[PDB]
Amino acid sequence: LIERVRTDLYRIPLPTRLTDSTHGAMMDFELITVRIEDSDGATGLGYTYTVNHGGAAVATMVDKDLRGCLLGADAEQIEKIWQSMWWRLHYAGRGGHATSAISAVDIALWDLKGIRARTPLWKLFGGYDPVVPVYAGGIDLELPVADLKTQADRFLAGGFRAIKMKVGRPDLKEDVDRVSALREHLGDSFPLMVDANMKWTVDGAIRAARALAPFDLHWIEEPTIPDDLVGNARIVRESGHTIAGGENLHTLYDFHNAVRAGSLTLPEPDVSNIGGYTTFRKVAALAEANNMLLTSHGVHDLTVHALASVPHRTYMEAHLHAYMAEPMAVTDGCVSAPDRPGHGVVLDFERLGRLAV
Amino acid sequence: LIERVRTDLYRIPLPTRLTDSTHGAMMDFELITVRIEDSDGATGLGYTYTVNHGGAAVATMVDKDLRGCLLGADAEQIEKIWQSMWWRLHYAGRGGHATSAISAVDIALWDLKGIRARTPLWKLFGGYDPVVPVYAGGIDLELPVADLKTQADRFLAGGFRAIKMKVGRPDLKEDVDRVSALREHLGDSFPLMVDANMKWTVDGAIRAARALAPFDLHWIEEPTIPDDLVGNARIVRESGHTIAGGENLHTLYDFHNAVRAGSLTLPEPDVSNIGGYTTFRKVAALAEANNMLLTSHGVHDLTVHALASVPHRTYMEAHLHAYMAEPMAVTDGCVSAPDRPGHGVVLDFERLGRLAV
Amino acid sequence: LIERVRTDLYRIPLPTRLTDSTHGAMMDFELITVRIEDSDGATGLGYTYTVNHGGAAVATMVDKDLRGCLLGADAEQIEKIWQSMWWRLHYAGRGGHATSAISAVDIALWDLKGIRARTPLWKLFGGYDPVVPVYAGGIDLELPVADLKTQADRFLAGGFRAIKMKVGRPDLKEDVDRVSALREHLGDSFPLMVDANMKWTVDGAIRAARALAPFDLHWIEEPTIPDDLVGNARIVRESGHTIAGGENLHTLYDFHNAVRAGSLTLPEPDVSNIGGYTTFRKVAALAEANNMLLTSHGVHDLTVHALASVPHRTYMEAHLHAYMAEPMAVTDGCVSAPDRPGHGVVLDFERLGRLAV
Amino acid sequence: LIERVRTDLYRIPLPTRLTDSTHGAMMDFELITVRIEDSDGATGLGYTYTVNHGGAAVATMVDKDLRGCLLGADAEQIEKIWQSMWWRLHYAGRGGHATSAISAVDIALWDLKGIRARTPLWKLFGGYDPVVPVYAGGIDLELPVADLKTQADRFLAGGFRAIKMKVGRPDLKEDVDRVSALREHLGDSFPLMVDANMKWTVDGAIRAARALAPFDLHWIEEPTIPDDLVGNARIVRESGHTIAGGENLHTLYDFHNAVRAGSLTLPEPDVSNIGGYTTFRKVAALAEANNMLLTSHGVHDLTVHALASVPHRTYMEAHLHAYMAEPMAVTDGCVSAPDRPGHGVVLDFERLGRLAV
Amino acid sequence: LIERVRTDLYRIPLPTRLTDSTHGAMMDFELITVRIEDSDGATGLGYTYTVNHGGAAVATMVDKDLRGCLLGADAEQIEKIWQSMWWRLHYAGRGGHATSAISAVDIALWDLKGIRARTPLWKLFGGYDPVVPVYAGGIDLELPVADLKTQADRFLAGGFRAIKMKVGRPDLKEDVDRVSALREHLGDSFPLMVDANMKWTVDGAIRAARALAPFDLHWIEEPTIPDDLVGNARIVRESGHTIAGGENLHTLYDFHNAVRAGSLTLPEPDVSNIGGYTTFRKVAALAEANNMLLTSHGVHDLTVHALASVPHRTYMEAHLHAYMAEPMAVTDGCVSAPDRPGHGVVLDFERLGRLAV
Ligand SMILES: [Mg+2]
Ligand SMILES: [Mg+2]
Ligand SMILES: [Mg+2]
Ligand SMILES: [Mg+2]
Ligand SMILES: [Mg+2]
Repeated sequence: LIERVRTDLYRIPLPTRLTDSTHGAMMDFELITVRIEDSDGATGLGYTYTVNHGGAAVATMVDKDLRGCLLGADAEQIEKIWQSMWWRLHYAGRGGHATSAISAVDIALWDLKGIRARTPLWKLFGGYDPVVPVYAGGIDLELPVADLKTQADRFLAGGFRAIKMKVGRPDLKEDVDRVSALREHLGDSFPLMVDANMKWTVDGAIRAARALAPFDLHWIEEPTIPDDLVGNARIVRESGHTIAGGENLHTLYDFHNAVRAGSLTLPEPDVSNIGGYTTFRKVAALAEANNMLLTSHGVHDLTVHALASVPHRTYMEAHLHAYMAEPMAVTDGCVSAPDRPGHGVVLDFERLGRLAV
Repeated sequence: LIERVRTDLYRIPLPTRLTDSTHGAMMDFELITVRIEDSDGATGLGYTYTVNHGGAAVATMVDKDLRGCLLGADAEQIEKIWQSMWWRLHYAGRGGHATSAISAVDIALWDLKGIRARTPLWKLFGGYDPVVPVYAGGIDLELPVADLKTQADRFLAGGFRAIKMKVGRPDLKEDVDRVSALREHLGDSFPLMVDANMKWTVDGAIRAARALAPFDLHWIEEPTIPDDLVGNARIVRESGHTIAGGENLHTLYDFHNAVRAGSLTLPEPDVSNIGGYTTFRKVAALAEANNMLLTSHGVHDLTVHALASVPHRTYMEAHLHAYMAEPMAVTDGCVSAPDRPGHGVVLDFERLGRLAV
Repeated sequence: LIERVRTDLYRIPLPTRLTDSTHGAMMDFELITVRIEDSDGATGLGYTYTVNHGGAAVATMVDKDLRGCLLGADAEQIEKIWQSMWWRLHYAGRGGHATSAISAVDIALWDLKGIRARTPLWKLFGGYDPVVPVYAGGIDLELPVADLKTQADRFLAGGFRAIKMKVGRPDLKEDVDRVSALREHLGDSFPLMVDANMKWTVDGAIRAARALAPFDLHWIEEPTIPDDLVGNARIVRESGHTIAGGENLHTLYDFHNAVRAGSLTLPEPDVSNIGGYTTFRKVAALAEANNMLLTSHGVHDLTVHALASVPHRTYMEAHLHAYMAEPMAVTDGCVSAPDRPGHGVVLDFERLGRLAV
Repeated sequence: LIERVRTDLYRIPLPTRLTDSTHGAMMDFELITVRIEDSDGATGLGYTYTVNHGGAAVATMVDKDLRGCLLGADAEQIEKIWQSMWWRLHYAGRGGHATSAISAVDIALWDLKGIRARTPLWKLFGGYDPVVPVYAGGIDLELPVADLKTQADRFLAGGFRAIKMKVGRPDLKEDVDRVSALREHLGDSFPLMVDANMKWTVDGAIRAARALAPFDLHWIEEPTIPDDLVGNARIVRESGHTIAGGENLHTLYDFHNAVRAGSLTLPEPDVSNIGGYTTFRKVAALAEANNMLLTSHGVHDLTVHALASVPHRTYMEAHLHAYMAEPMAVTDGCVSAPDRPGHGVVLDFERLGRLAV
Repeated sequence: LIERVRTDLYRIPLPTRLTDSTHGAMMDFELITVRIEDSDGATGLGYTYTVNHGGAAVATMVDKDLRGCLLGADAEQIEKIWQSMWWRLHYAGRGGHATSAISAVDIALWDLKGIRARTPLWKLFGGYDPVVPVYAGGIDLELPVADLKTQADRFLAGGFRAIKMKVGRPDLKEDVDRVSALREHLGDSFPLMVDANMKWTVDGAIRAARALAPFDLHWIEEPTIPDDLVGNARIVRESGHTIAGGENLHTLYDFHNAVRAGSLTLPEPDVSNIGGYTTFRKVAALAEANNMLLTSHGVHDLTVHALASVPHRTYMEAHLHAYMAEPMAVTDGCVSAPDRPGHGVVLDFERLGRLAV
């Protein structure tokens, strides 16, 4: 039984003005943490985030809407609780910010079950390989070419052996020069992927694909908006590239629609908005049945457990490490999921209070 | 230019007995009102609502996330404001409660543009016919048959010449009897429609359609969950009934998916969650293009102007009046869009004040 | 209420040299103007046109077939009037010249509603951005290469930063050279588009696309006849170009067919033949739903308000000004929708009087 | 680490000569048990079965082929071990008896992880509801009508509130009489399903569907052979019944093909041949994404844990209970998954030695 | 009538160096031989094999599960025996190793029918051309480039005029160089084919095809896993190569699925796992109907009769001879089906005796 539910909202400012083709200027993201305590004193940690806005909304959803489905409920019945939450925020929801709220709670619940069973999540899930390959995702669209190469250098220095840069400049010519620059800087066999962050039109995306073909990019992420199934399927049929998407899909059905329609070739769910580990693994299954690999977006410290428990995973995005007790370190291109009970992530809530809103 | 944005949340208490198949019992809905004031001092009224939960979150999005797109902006550029609000709440959004927040703002912006043009919105939208036909939607699933008939007479007494009743009782035999009763009670020629509120499985919905076919129901609403395009299309090919849906669809794309796949035969958008008049009208256009009629869900006071401006509308659902000054009356099965500037809705903020949270 | 409807036909003389691939040489277009007056004395201006023939017939439909739906009718119910005119000319109609007649009336009705609301139409439609980007469409197929470049400079001189040229010369080798010349002349970064005016066969259009791909054309317009849904869709899958079309589509259904089949990638409706603003806006909604941009054909003076009210517009074609009072100027590649009540177009009926037939 | 792997084969004779439309005469099924012991003394139990033949083959596969992938391996990495097993028996396998062998081992591995974590599997998986609805499946095709009704009586007496009888007699007339008899014996609202065990041709199956329509059967199982995707999809489109299948599908891909093709409406995997709990949950996810319910075939004492951890489960088949320590009892139509660590199934291996082959 | 059925298992030791992308290193294959004797004393020889594992299980199915369908049965009714063996091993079978067991029996039954008719099988099947063209399939992935060329010359030295090499090295750059080398080495006009053994992902396979296109490979075999119909069909539309597959398909239905979906362009059945000659011929018929050529995998000694009896055969794979009496020789790129009664294969059971397990 759940006896306590603490929801907290923090505004974590960023070290650099990270920027892209649509989200604009990221100067601070909103962190929402959820701590669930059972009748035995154990406390599971869960959390999600937004960029610039929507944070207070998510936190309010957990604190005012979901709480009533948690207090007094058996915390070991996660699937049961998930459905009850899905239905509580269904009216006017069924997607949107409500899924982020749910994801945070869901993550907390699994953390709790992992602690109780005295075993890491990647094992609780079944367990494949705790060593997960990674890549660094820069939010460098406005970063000058030279600064691009520099950042590239630090990523390498930091153990990363695969990099993703932003694209979607007004003039495709500028993207072609920058991508060309890093392909020469990084070298022929270096895994380099791009993310247009929904910036292109269907025709534009395909046009950009022909132009970037020479550089053998590992993949193109979110060429256009995610909602257009027909357009994305067209971009898949015509761009001769791996098409990654999923960070903006928020339900199992969105992934199901995309996969069935073939509007993406590489599923990229975000455990913190897809519905937690619960829905993430379901999406993972969908991918496996469709003979596709599986990558991820955000909170890799939490995500490492999911990918360590699936056989078809590939380069995980591992761009808050300051507030963490023992954050994972990247070695020769990979990370290792810890073996502590649960997900093993511990946040310095004392130092965080400094940033509460 | 916009100089003021006032957001208020109200807990309107709902009588017992209001129940359906999946949401459970309607305790109380939460009204999120948005009043906008521009340089010249005119104010526009817009509002949305939720059943049971999510209200505080809706209000939070407007007051905290959207206000920044309103204050200081030219209120005459509704479309511009619409797109900027869609993008401000896009991360973790792109659907969900955020579209309800957006609708509220949109609706108030149109009201303001109408107030300024000194014309009712139905005329400002184009102008078809201000006399819109209606029906009464009962939230009566757990309502004893006898009472159901009593409710029927009360609706006829109120001027309604079309009635919808809930279905989806655990055992199909119960729905058949109740439906037979009202059919028997109203006479076969009286438009009777049923709402399942997503209660049935695909097979179950098809199985229920065979069972109800004898009664010649005008339509079956939300036979199963809305997310299932394939399943809902199967229900369309096999049930021999008009299939209504759309109250739970929250983007123009959802409607595009549903229509393109033929997963429904009659689009039922809700102006207060679909994106306000702005998006509602774009959905109406899709329905016209596809040779479909157009119905609606909720806040008929605001919606009347929408359907009074499109040629293919049909029975509007018109089940909060105590708080209004000049609520439309139901006469001979129709209502009439008032000709006052804007949508013509006036709320008693004094009496509502007593219910703020 | 409508009390007057004045229909006039004018033979505006067109200079030699204006030529394309299938229509031959532009001798003179025929302007059909419709001025409507209501009870209060306000007048609304609407108009359409044809190239070479059909003018007298267009005028005849309005003056003889439609006047009966106008005189005595409430001019504020545009949508109602629209549907009744569609049906009055439905037998042997349902498309064709009759939609041009209908557009003329529709356009004047909107102008009247704008005049009455004391607001420019772009704001009355919603309001996005009054600064609409443009391009110059040359009717220059038989124009010597040299002259073609001279025409180019004249367009830059006029403020245009995007240019369309005709293609479809009997021998593909001619189109390639000419296109290479202007590409060479304008610089690769300058938006250059080509219009074939339905000249090519399906195979030929695909064959021409391979040939022109080197020049990175912004788009290819009407590669073959518009009636061929299957063929046009094949051109879309195989040509690697943005495919523009719609000037010859005369109903919302035509646009629905084309979009649903993906027989074009960029809808190009003509407000004066598609059904006026009423239908134009419904087509815009289809384009938005399908994640497509929206361009246009003809009478940019009237069209500017349409595209200035939709979020996905793109370069508007803005090639009759001598007869206008305050014609928009082209500045830095854009034009600006005037803020005068209605569409703001004023014609010199004195000077036009000299050309009546 | 796995230190021991014991494979045993038993011929469990049946209490009655159970019979059906294709498998013929079942006088004894082959039980294959697998006991995996780790470096801590814990022992996980896993098992599968065949009917009449194939037993020695499966056992041989575990003992001679899979053992080498088990001895010395970390037993906590189940996903890792599954893939290695899938690949070890891939050549000439990739389906078939190899999946049964793998399922037995897989089940053992999860049992082991459940014991180690001191928690029942239905909870380890996430946990939905330990109370799972059930139905009794008779292998009564040759059973006289009177004996049919009698058996029906014992099932009721035994707590079952849903029954499945065999169909697929040479003359559809005999099936229609028997089904008619039990529908009258059991009553109108009694859940009665049929299983043709692949006996009908596509046309025959559809013909039989029309004939059995009057009796409102809960579902028709395996109308034709499972391999025919096109034919089954046709039976689904035309029989107006829930179509259950899956017991003969042996890989995630088979289920994926069926679901995508719509050749079945209710997935029915058998945890003991699909690949264990590992693949069973993946199939479960596929079903959830496709808005389908989920049922099962065989070994319900093991299966109860899977269905207790999914939200979309329905009537579980719960037709060896003699050799079990504390077999579950059916109460008012449902069973309850035990809370002992692992799956909680304990076999009397001493008494079983009596039946070893 | 059948009076004897002798099943033997042999561990034939395989040299080091034999390696591919997914199976790893070929240690040793397991030969399962089946000798059948009828009333008149004639004996028919049939056999199958596995790589590394599954052998003992194959033998067990024949010896224990199938013998009951052979002894006492009329050996002249091959089709009858075929269907009864398919059904005896259907539970938990319907594919997998069981089809290999069935093939062994089937092959021996045909041999016996040929021995009795005193005619080679190729003539008994119809009779097309006994001179079947061939190619050499190297199991050479980890083989140094230099050695690869050396292997090439050895194949030319052996009479082969077509060569297949393995691909799927972790880094695509390695496959390109090696392929370039052999292309360079053999001359562009020499048929060179590559086998990936299911190593690539759908995107990867398409990416590899672009890379290898310069070399004009005769075909690409098993680009990804065979179970993925959708993915394999995508590889077909996008790779511009002949796509070979079928060695891992174990039923006529698998081939039907693949063909119907166009998930491969060239069917490659293996007579020893597809179901023997009986099923092999039915697969050939599907290939003829679909205007496809037909190739093969494994035991060319037995297969030669199949392809020598069909009109659309192409290069047969002809990489166990030491154990044969009169092994066909490779001359000028072809082999010739012997005209001895049956398949004409004779094994040295003395020398094989030394390898039984
Ligand atoms: Mg991204
Ligand atoms: Mg409803
Ligand atoms: Mg044109
Ligand atoms: Mg069954
Ligand atoms: Mg091969």
